[PDB]
Amino acid sequence: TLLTAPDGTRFRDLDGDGVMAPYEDPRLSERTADLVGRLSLAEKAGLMFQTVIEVGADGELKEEPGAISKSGTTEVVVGKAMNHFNVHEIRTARQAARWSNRLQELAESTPHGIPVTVSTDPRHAFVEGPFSQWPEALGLAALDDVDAIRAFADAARQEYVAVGIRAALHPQIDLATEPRWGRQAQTLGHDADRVAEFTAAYLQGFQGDELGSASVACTTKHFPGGGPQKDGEDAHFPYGREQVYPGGYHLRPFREAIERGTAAMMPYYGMPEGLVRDGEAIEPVGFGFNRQVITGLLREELGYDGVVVTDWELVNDNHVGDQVLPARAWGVEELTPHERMERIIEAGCDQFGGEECVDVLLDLVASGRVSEARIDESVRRLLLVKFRLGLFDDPYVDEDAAERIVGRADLRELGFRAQAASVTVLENRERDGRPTLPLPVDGPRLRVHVEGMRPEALDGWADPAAGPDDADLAIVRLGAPFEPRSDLFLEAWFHQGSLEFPPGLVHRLRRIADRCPLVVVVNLDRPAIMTPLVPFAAALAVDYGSSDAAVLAALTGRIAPEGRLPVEIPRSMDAVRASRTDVPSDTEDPVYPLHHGLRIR
Repeated sequence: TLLTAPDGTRFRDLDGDGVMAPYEDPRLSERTADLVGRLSLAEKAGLMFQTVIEVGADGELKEEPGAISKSGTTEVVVGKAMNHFNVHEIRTARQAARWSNRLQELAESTPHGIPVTVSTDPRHAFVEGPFSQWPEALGLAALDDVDAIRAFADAARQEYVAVGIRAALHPQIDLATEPRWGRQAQTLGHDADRVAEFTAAYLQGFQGDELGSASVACTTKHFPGGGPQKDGEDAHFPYGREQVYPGGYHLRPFREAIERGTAAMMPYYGMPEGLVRDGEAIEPVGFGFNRQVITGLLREELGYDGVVVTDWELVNDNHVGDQVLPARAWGVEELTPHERMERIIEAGCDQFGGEECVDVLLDLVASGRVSEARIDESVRRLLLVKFRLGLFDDPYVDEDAAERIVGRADLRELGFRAQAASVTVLENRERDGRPTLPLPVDGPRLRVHVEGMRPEALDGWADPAAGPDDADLAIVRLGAPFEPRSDLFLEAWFHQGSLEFPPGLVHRLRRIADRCPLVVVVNLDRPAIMTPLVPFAAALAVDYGSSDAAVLAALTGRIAPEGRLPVEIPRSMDAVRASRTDVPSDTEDPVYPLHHGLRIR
């Protein structure tokens, strides 16, 4: 629909007039102002919803309910005037870019062809496609290198933009002050100052200093800080709704994100319990419904005028599977969807995440509950980002370029080096004068008993042992322990509760160590109580979501492990329960303190 105007301009014709209205004019900055004037009420409402969308298996628009999404794409894009979606499973780069182009063409069919903003959750961590593979964010914190964060952000920005992903549901700049929290791995530790520095590098790396045609707009989360979860239980669950502040910091990275112009901001599900800020009691309700936090603090006190999108599904219950996913309507559970949605608008948010109930919003306007003037305030913010990203002018991508950019060998090597070098060594006992690590790359052909790691990963370097008895050493990878739960939906997908290893698992490792030197590598999605392992492991290390090969690269010193603990490892669960969930690494006598890491040679 690229046309040549009577005055000479080349412009995208989005309403089809054959003429170039101002909002369709690329010369202009003010084209939001012009487009707000032309949009129907249903178009304004469509803008204030963002939900999951699925890529068709062969690059086609999914027109049927999927694993997660429930409406057809034409339904949401055309029938509901929606144009913000969080994309899920991507198989190939070509697939994603072709589907993106198809999606953007469909979006032209709307009365004013508002382009689609496709966002995504973090999708580069090896422990969860075609993207470069990295450790989890906590691994970058273990490297404690501002340049590695610049490098990640630019790498991921190149890969996102190649397939038409122009929004990030991140950085996640919550602080991991509560060790039982099952979302620590996606943080950058708990040092508010350090995290704030990473935040500037992250937003600059993804957004630039000004949003443009190669930018990714960031949705910084989870405002005002999701880390201090009461008893470590997470606000995804109706038993984990509360955040508590017994130590009276978490806001500080978000002030940086505001100073840096993060294009959007996501309040957490969390409900603050017993919080007083400057002598003023804070309403005990989910931050998305909390006018004090969104309007008083974020809008007025901090001066933030970017987009505010709720966390996912605050308004309606669901029924995926055959039991009930509850709306995360924490502290307002007794409100109906209409009343929830109204309360979110009143709190000062602009967009409902994980919802597509545009008719509910049109209801409120027709009921007189919400003014079109109020809607215009949010429509203005949402439209701005689309215009500043360049999406009104060129939302299309190159399929062939996409196949070459995404997972490019140099980005894969960056990410693989991050995986290996973020490995953090905790104990490294000395065999006969030689430390256990690095393991011999030369030396003898070793027989290695492996558990938790693929034996195929030894290929070329060592022979798999049938067991500890015929092994020169054992390499055991373990996840951090947790309380296995499955009473509610998603519980099986979270790692919550106690950080202690089962005693029979500890004994089995001890039986291994009685026969051969034992190297334990723990995937530190949470700070496992390492203490019972310390008396018999020949070496103790942690990774933050590293492949078997990257772990082996670190353990042999091929890529030296440079990680230092970005959170402490508590000595016992007793020490955890005695600590304050909002205070960083404040357990007493941690078995490995904050910043601990050993160099190997």
